Amino acid sequence: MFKHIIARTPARSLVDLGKPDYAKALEQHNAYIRALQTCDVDITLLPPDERFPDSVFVEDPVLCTSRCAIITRPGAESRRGETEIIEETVQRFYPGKVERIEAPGTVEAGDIMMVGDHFYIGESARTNAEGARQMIAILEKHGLSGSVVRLEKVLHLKTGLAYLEHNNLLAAGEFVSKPEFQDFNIIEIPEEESYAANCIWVNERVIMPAGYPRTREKIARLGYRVIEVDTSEYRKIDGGVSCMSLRF
Ligand SMILES: *c1ccnc(CO)c1
Repeated sequence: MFKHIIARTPARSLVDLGKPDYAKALEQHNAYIRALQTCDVDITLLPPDERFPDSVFVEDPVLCTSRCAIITRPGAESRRGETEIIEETVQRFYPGKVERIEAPGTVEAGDIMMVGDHFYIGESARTNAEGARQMIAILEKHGLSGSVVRLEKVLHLKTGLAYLEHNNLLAAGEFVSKPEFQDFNIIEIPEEESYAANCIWVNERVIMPAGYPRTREKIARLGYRVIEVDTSEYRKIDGGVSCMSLRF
């Protein structure tokens, strides 16, 4: 289970299915935090940084494992500098246990799904081959393991996948019939609620976007305490609940 959460207040420059309204987005992020506030974890909420409109999505700049933290290197050049404004926080939680991705390799942790000590890395336009290769090398160095998953009609691996532990895996789109995931209790996500495929397990609680009944029902019947939070302003920019925090 998890003990720590890291998140970052969204910047006003975030606004630059429509553009997000700052005030509205600020409230949804607050509700997101408050929900996490009930999951028996502490929350380290970082200050907004107007220089990085997308810095609110702290999932990408780093991959926090149980044995080490790995500073990534975003594909988006405008997000690349987000690793430097989070290094110190990571350092404080992982003294002498920090690793990193070096150029020309690129990695965004949003393309990585943790399942026990194995990590599935989606090779995308944001995470190149060299990036995934480096990550896998570091993981296998610390007794962990990793493998690459080619993605076709998806930007981030975690956009259509979410492991909820106990072998339960929410899958949408191209992921439902992939050989690598055939052994998981796959819960297919209807194309109509494909957004809800992005959910986060947090100490037996499952925080999901508000407005997706079928999936919600499915998760509830599985034995999870469901907590739904409205993240409609973040949907407008391909952001889900897994994107807005680091969990370890
Ligand atoms: C989560 C955070 C940022 N971006 C995405 C989709 O690219 C998901």
